[PDB]
Amino acid sequence: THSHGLFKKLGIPGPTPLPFLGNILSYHKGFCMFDMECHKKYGKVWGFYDGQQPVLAITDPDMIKTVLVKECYSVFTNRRPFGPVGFMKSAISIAEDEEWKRLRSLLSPTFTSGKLKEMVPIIAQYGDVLVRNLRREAETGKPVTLKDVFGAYSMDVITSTSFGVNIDSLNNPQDPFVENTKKLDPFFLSITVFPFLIPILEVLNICVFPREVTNFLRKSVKRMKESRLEDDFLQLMIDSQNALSDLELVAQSIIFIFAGYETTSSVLSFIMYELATHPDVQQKLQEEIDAVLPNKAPPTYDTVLQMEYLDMVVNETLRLFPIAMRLERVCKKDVEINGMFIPKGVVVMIPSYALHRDPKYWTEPEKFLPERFSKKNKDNIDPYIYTPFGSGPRNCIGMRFALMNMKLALIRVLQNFSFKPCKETQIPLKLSLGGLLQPEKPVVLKVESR
Ligand code: HEM
Ligand SMILES: CC(C)c1nc(CN(C)C(=O)N[C@@H](C(=O)N[C@@H](C)CC[C@H](C)NC(=O)OCc2cncs2)C(C)C)cs1
Ligand SMILES: CC(C)c1nc(CN(C)C(=O)N[C@@H](C(=O)N[C@@H](C)CC[C@H](C)NC(=O)OCc2cncs2)C(C)C)cs1
Repeated sequence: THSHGLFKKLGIPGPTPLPFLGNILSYHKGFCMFDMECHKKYGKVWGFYDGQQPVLAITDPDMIKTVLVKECYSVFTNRRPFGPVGFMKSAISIAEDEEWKRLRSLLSPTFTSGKLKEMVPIIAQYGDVLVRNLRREAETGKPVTLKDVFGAYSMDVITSTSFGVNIDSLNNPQDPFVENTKKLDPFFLSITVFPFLIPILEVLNICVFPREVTNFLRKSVKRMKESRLEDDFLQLMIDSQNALSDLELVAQSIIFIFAGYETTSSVLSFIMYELATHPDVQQKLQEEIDAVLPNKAPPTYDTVLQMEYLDMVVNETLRLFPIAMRLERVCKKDVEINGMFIPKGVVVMIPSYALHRDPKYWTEPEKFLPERFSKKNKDNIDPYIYTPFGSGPRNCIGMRFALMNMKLALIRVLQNFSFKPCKETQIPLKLSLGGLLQPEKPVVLKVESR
């Protein structure tokens, strides 16, 4: 509590904290409404308390670039330590300082022109299977849960690539793999307040995903490595096992497996929601696709980057729904950035969801307006207000892979389907309150052959 004076003594505005809890009860809205409202109410910069942890929100495009780009290596290197993680301490996105840079540059040779282009023929094989699955159940003519169908696609595409293991989640509605992956939670509430508990859970072996999902992979990612040793990602980590170790290999894998599944299916669900409620945009895209890939022609690496309107659509959706509600860097030593002292131990927070919807930088910002991304308007958009993939050395390592993957899936779907809203379809869309940005009710849409 003694810490609740920090932003008072520093002269920084904010909702005043309750003992122990901090500003926690404000998240009853949801982490996105809280932030939005705080922006409006306190202007450019403010402080709040995650239980006992001070978090300084910043909005200045300059000050943002300083902490994300210019001052990353020296002072803003790490994210918040977030729960009981155990061996997942070694995962890239969870690692800190030295073990990070090592892991980061050991893995960033993975998503590069070369690699990407090499993943295309494999990923585009599961585009074809997405078309099939959609068609079998458009016959039904009954609302389709996009997330399901997108999920199974997402699934097949990461495994098959980063490893080289086609797992066929698609001829298989029934699946030994996805079960383990995806698994009003008072658990993160009790830690996010009381972090003095955290080392206790570590000793007890209690981890944020059971000795069921990991004990699965422990041996399973062990499984995918072994058969290989006879006659990419899984590859490049074996370059380093001659210095990437046993569980270090497995922990990168889970981080990838998750990101590549969960994020990729949510955005693609959100986009199709958009296209369906904006049939004009859906048409314009379906033309561009048809103009670029004529005769139902299969999408390729170079044809994807040719597609300007598609990129506009992806971007505009990501403006409205940035699956990561905020970016964060823990300040590791005292600092004076753009005339603002920030004490050691503060968590600096960039509120991506809110800035993406700010009057100041977006005219009619609730409206889905892909045209705000055309070559004409493109350059009037600050790269520190628009941050769906974060920025600087700790940005999203999977960006390029994510975009192309989504687009490949978008292309084939549109080059053979139309999507309209029906009864169950939630209009307008309502985001769920929790950690990740999700639609509270699933995206269900009617699908028709072309
Ligand atoms: C559209 C889907 C995706 C969105 C919106 C997205 C967004 C992000 C954002 C905003 C960050 C944090 C940037 C920062 O903190 O400065 C991030 C970090 C990261 N993402 Fe992505 N991401 C997506 C897909 C992926 C994919 C496909 C992978 C890899 C397969 C991936 C792996 C990572 C990793 C490892 C980090 C931590 C990087 C580090 O600390 O070095 N995410 N993601
Ligand atoms: C307790 C039992 C019933 C279960 N709860 C769940 C909840 N669930 C679906 C889930 O996997 N969430 C878990 C979880 O780890 N959630 C938090 C901490 C995620 C952290 C944040 C949101 N990061 C994050 O994932 O950002 C997305 C990315 C962008 N680029 C690469 S990844 C937790 C609640 C088990 C599944 S099974
Ligand atoms: C706590 C209460 C309010 C609840 N929230 C939820 C939902 N929730 C926590 C959630 O959105 N979880 C989602 C989720 O993020 N999944 C988990 C598995 C991600 C865990 C991974 C290992 N997190 C992780 O470490 O990502 C690294 C990054 C952090 N920031 C940018 S990248 C899940 C539905 C896919 C259910 S109950």
